[PDB]
Amino acid sequence: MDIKINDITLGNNSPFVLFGGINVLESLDSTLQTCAHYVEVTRKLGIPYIFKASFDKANRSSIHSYRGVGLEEGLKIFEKVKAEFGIPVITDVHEPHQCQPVAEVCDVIQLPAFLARQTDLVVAMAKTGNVVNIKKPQFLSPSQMKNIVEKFHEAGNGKLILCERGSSFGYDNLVVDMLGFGVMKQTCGNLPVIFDVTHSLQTAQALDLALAGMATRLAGLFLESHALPLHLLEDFLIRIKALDDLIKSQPIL
Amino acid sequence: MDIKINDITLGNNSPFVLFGGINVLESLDSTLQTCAHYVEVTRKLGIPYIFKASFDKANRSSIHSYRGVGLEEGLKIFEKVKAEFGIPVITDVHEPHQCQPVAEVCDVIQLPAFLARQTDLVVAMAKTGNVVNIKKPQFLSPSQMKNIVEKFHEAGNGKLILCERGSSFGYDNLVVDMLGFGVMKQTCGNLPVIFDVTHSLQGRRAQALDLALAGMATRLAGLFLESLLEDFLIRIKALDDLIKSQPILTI
Amino acid sequence: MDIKINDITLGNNSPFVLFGGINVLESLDSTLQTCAHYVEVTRKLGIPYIFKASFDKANRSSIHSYRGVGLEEGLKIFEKVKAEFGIPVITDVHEPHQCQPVAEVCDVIQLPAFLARQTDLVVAMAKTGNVVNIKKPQFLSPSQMKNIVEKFHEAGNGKLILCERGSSFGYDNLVVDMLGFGVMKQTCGNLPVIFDVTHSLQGRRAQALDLALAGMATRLAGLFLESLHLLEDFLIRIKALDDLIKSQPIL
Amino acid sequence: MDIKINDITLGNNSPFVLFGGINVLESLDSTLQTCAHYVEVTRKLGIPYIFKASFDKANRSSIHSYRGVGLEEGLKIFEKVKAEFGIPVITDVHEPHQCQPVAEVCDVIQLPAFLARQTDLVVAMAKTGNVVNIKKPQFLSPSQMKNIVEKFHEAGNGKLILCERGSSFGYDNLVVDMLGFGVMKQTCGNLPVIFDVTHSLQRAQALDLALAGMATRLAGLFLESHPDSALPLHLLEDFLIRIKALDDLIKSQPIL
Ligand SMILES: [Cl-]
Ligand SMILES: [Cl-]
Ligand SMILES: [Cl-]
Ligand SMILES: [Cl-]
Ligand SMILES: [Cl-]
Ligand code: NA
Repeated sequence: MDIKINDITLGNNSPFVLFGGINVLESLDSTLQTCAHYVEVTRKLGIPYIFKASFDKANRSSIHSYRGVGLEEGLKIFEKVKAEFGIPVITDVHEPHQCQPVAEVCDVIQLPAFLARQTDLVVAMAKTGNVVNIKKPQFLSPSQMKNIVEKFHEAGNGKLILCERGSSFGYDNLVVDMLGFGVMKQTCGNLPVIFDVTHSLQTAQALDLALAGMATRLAGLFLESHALPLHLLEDFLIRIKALDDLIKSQPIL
Repeated sequence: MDIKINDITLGNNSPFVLFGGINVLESLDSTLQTCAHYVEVTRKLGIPYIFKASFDKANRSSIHSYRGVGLEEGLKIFEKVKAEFGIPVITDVHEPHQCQPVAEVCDVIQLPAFLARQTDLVVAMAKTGNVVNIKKPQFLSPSQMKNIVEKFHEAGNGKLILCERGSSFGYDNLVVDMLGFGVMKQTCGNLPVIFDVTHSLQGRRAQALDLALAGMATRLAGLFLESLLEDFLIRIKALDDLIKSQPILTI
Repeated sequence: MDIKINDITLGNNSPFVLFGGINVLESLDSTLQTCAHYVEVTRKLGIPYIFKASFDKANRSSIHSYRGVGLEEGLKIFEKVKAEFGIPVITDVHEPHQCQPVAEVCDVIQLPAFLARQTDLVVAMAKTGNVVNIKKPQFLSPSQMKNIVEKFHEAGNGKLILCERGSSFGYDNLVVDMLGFGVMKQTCGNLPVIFDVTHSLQGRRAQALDLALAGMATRLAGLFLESLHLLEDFLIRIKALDDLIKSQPIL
Repeated sequence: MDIKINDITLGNNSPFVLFGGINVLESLDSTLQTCAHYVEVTRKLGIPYIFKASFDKANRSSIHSYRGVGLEEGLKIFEKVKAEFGIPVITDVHEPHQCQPVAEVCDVIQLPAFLARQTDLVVAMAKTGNVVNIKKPQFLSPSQMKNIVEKFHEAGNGKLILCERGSSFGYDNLVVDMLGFGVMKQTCGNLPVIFDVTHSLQRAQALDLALAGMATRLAGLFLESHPDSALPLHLLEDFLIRIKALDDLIKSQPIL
């Protein structure tokens, strides 16, 4: 199943879509600057692009840690990103009441991995009618992703993206099961599957891991820069596009 | 560090406390009925008991599974349980705004494992000043509990219980690391540690018994059941009495 | 099923047997010194005791590294231990050809965890007719122990002990699944199950104590270990817990 | 670091080498027919090819399932394969005494993963001076491979290949950590790294896993087929076409 996001066709047999951006919104000017680098690089490379950022870091290690600009500022910054660049955007939501107002602005709304079993958040997200990015919890097997998809379907929203971010591997370490992509395709109605390489690394390896995941034939790549050094983005993406073009050119089977 | 909960002393050197009850509150009649059975068994063996139920469960098996009776009626039911049986109670909260009114009634407030990192909820819970049960995520190592504890401390509350529920072991399976209890005690200032055996298992009674006995062998403040019962508790109490009556290793 | 080893009765509803000694045999006199200590401690505590040692270090730090006394002298040393102390002994074997000569001297022959699938070693060990300790591989599920037991049974030996030594938990780490003990009993015909706490352990004295206590809480035939008076402090506590558990009827 | 195996160059920057064959040597004529198919397909696609089989499978499903033709007959069969097709061969050894006779015939000798820390076998293998394929144990981290390599180096052999076969993931299951390839390259002096996809499993799965691995820039791919977890022999060509496509792309771009 493909999903149209404005003029972008997102699908597991379509050219890969870059979901790219930053950890958290910090100011308008820094956001616009970073986003302009992404747009410029992806435009020239011919890669469909969706800008990513959180408006709030809800689970930092200290109650005093900087959390980003917050929701009201955040949606103001997103509105300007959309106006200036004409691209879709994606952000995460942490509380049910945030969903509809966030969804008025942000094209794709994201269910954080920790909150996949917050059933009222699922319901509130589904009710917006927006495209949804479901972050696969590190504690959830690829065959059980269907359980989350089921909930969204029962709540009336079938515009769902499945986002790999690694699986718990002993303590304080993650492993990406390259077979999980295919399991998710087979068991969740071939919904778009994307790969968050950035959060998968938590514990030069970013390129190798990204290439490996995209070799399994995926709708998109999800990443953050500062995270990849921003100036390496073009060279990084040249590689990814080379591999994606090759895989997508091969008949399935 | 011990925590007084009404007449109960909760601590890793104290007789173990049983936490148990029902999944979600339906009605006063239904609640008092189940609570009465736990109360009768625990009173028969002299085991301290805290009744558990959810008034509004956000982590449900299905979208339309009953969440519980809700805040207003749920707290009335809890008030009744406390009055009738003279026991403390425990309930989970998932909304920051719910922490304060819940804390007027519920002796212990529980932080769901999936929300254990959610700063706004932690702060809202801390600010109640109530005893808090921190459920350890299956994806967090025991040495990361100190960070959650630290956030409660920042927000002004040190009346904290750490609750083991298992750790992710490949796909689907949970394993309980018996060494994790000690790691939590050493890094978190010997706070009360309790063992959620029921959720550690995601026949079944025989499994639960072995696992409960193994955990309680490590010297724990409590045992947590979302869950015959007399036979089980006799065995737990026997082991717990033996263990707690011996001094900790000499240094 | 119980196994008689001289006058020791080994089984899951009998008083636990200690399997203890040293990593690798180095010299007769240090061997006799160490064995003397275990014998003295276990005797005065009333615990049956089997002395353990390897005649060879199969995985060595360097290709030049020590290695141990080797089979020839190793068996000399075991002969003297048995003569001096009148106790049974246990050693591991790594090559099928070693099995019959080692079994002439050593009461229990041990299948190393990493060789548990070496079918020729399995067969060679079974052919000796000796008591066999099967070390559970750290990759193998407890239910799959029945496959190794089956091979020993087809090869004509049912005098088998199953030995827990932890399961792989991410990289460079082990966890002991306390539910595995019961699975092995249920699926392998209640053969004796013992717990290698030493190798399960990927301050640390209290870790080993907690872990041993948790395992022995599941009702086991024995404990396998290596070593101010820490052995007796440890064993006093293990014995007290084992005595309790073995006095309760099986549920 | 590259290794020359007859006229094949094996290395992490070279066109991938296929290490392909069967589980257990059972026979002469069937072995030759299977090998002939591997040869025909690999020659058609221009892919360097090394035939694989065990003559003595020590890890068996039952105590009396056939171990294989054994040392002397196995080596005779390998000699015939080499004579008939002009290709190198690879086999495994489980005992120090087997090392010399096997190394005299076989172009690569393989250290079984479960034996990879057995110092006596490591030394006996090293001292052959033969090219060695070291299977990474499923219970061993990628950063620990340098310790096996060190032991080979101490015994005088540096012609070493490191072979991924997955890591233990919960019970009775494996996952392939795609980051481990790079860890092994960086910590083990960029020795050739190869990927045993067959034993990493437990197929469209085989193809996905193989492509993911080869995307990380590897010296070779290790697999088994069945003449009628092993790939169907008649689908070999389609499979290798897809692998070759990705390998040729990756290898044609400079490392970033
Ligand atoms: Cl994110
Ligand atoms: Cl997660
Ligand atoms: Cl959890
Ligand atoms: Cl092989
Ligand atoms: Cl292995
Ligand atoms: Na050779």
